[PDB]
Amino acid sequence: NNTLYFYNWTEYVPPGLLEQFTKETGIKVIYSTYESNETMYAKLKTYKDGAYDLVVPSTYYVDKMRKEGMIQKIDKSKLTNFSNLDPDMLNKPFDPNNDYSIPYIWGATAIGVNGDAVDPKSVTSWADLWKPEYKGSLLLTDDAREVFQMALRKLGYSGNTTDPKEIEAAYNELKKLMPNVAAFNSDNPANPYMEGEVNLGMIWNGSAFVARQAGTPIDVVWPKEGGIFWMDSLAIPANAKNKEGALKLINFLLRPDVAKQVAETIGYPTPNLAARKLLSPEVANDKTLYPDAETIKNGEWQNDVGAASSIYEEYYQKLKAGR
Amino acid sequence: NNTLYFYNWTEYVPPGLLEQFTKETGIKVIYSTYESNETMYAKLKTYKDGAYDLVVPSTYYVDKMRKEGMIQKIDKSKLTNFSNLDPDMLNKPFDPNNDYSIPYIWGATAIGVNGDAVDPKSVTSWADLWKPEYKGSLLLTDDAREVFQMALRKLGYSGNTTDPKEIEAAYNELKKLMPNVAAFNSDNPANPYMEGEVNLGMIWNGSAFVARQAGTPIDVVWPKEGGIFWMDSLAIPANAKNKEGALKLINFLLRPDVAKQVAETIGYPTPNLAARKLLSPEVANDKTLYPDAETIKNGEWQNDVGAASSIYEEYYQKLKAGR
Repeated sequence: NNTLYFYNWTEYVPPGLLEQFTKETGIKVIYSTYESNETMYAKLKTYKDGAYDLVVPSTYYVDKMRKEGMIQKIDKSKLTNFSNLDPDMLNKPFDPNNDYSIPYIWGATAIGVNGDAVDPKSVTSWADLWKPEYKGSLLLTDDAREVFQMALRKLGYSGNTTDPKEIEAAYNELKKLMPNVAAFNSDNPANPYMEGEVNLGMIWNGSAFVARQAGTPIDVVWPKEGGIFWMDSLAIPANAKNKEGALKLINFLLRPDVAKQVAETIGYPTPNLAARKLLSPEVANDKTLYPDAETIKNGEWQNDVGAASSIYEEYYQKLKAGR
Repeated sequence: NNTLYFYNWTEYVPPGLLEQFTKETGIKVIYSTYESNETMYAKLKTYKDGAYDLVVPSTYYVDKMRKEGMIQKIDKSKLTNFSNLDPDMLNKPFDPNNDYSIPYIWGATAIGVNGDAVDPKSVTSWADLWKPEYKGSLLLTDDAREVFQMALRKLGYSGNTTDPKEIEAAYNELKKLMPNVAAFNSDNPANPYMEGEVNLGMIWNGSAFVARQAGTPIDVVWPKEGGIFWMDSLAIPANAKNKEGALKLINFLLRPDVAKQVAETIGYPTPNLAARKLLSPEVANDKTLYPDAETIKNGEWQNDVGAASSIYEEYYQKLKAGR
């Protein structure tokens, strides 16, 4: 109607996007960002000046906040641009008939490397990251689940365990890694690499792309044990003050030209097909951004772990603090 | 030759600028960034994997690292575009006849408020930041000189004092403010505001521009006591391994269509007069980016403080350490 409140992660919407939206509709969206689901979640339980109308939970946080009654059903009929999303993303259990989420952006977390510092050939697995040769040199994504997933995998047990013994093992493994961990980053992963601070460590693919386009020889080596895969979906907070307005914005974002427009800039893969077709060849050919099913089947997707999410979060906090 | 190693500040080169330089000239340039002259200088006294060919120190560090033999004389004649810069930026004492520096990008630090949360009319002076009404809620820039300048300008004597007496006062006063400091930031001062971590504090004009363009309503109030004005300059390390290629980059950033192209992306005002005339109206007319002569009158450019610099630095570290 008048204003709109869009809470979203850090590097997803570039300048000019929302302005575009406002020209067409005349609805001015006040933009707010975050670096973590957990941060978004908690802020949605306690703050106004966080964001209200449109938020972006990650996929494994959708059923949790739905059964928690934090998000309302979405009127798909209002989303005339829905047919543009490819169904390989729309038969997911966390939301069977896609009623509380719309696939927004997706991507992966691999290993990142400055090729002008480290020959990427040296790095083949998550396990390498633990080598002493990396004392005080890695950047780790500040995401409890990715961090844990990476040790879990390296162990053999993996990604979305529910068995706290296995998770506990992952924890103890991480303790061994911390000495090598020089920084944590869920804002712009790539930056610590550009500022020389780090050489290798974890990184979001959409990120290494903007650094690479920026000038920093940063390769995304897919780790031998997987490649952390994830999808962020839009959602309306149960008591947004402008639902009909969120629908316009969720729909604006489903227009393939918009999607396409943003994907080329941000790197992060789009779960919209029409757009993906018109993807400039250069960006599409990119195997780090659009990995082949050869790799993604050896990769794992980040899913809901249930009441076991308490355990992950708690050990991660311990992991950061003790250190 | 084959490669170039450019060390510059965090948000100055937009993705695509150097890859464009390489297209024309064929010179591959490896990008590396930094957040401070102090870091840059530090690095410049030790790192191969720091940055060698083209570097961007501040106006105030040019005589400092000149007389250290850190940077070498630039061949003006090879910079055909030198005539585009304005004669009101190339007259300064620190470099009488621009033999060591080349005006690249300039700008300023002021007060930034999320209009949406804080009533901009409520703020008006660096002194207002000290009001305990703002506990643990201010963003301060990670620069010794700027942080101290805000203070000096508070208590009168200011900016480039070389008299340790006034500098000591500066410090004490900063302690008397530190309990209000939420965060320090010299990567992108706008970010913490976006993330809703702070609603006000000091901010660089280019950041707030890109934030407002992004979607975050961030006002920049020019402070009563003044408003820190600064200018960044390209220079060539006394012993870069590709001096001539660097001459090419300098000359490239000097071409107006390249100066304008970026100046609208990042907001920070260009010193190249040629492009300023081609400046898109909205950006040219933006009061916050090209502070009217009056604001720049009550303002103060950060100048070299000579040997007294050590004091500034040393005591800033301490203050950071204290809290």
